Amino acid sequence: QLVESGGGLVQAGGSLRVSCAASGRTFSSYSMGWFRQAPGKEREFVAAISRSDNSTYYADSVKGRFTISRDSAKNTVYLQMNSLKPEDTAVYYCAATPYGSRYYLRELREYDYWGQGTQVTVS
Repeated sequence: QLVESGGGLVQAGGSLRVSCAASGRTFSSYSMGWFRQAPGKEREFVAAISRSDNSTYYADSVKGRFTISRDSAKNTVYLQMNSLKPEDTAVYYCAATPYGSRYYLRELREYDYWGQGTQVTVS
């Protein structure tokens, strides 16, 4: 079970942090990813954190601006967004995959559990 929080309206060039909380007993058996859907576009990969070694991976559009962190105590993952662009406006979904490999983390087809999504609107 996955629940996102922290969406909303933010100015262009600003920062925003969204979070995703899991079940608790399943925290250490699944890598966590973020996917987004912009108005009218296909949902796409954003970022992921590997359960194997806590290394993180980013889509070309966000690399350097967006970062993912983990708080194991709260069974929560965070997507920090810096220098937001109008093109970043989208519904952000968190998802869980049992794979640890970077090559699996960037693939929508390989995730088994999905959140409900949180809207991020960049003015």
